[PDB]
Amino acid sequence: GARASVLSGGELDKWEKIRLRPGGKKQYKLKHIVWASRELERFAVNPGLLETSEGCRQILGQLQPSLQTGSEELRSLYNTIAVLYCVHQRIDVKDTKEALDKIEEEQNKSKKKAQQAAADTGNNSQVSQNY
Repeated sequence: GARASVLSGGELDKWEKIRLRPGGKKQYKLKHIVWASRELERFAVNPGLLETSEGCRQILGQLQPSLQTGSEELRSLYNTIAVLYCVHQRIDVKDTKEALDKIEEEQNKSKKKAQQAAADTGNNSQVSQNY
């Protein structure tokens, strides 16, 4: 994967400063971005969007609701992209854990604007209990 860089000289240094795990000590590497960039192309999405914070925000917004039935490929993508998006918004995370949660807080304020469907719902969906 080498169609076009995604992170800048500055973001690159901050990208390698992001830990993959909460307790682990393994930082992030291009292998993680390059992989996603070559993945989006398979999801009918151009890798030229990852270069812009707006592109990611839009990509994640699609996988978010797909997390329910998203194969491993979807998981790795969301997690990875999540860490990248944070960088584009000049946000420094402690790990792939605090990064995923951080994106939930910044989006929470947005969901409040479109929380008309969540409430006053009238459609009993299938209920499960298998963890």
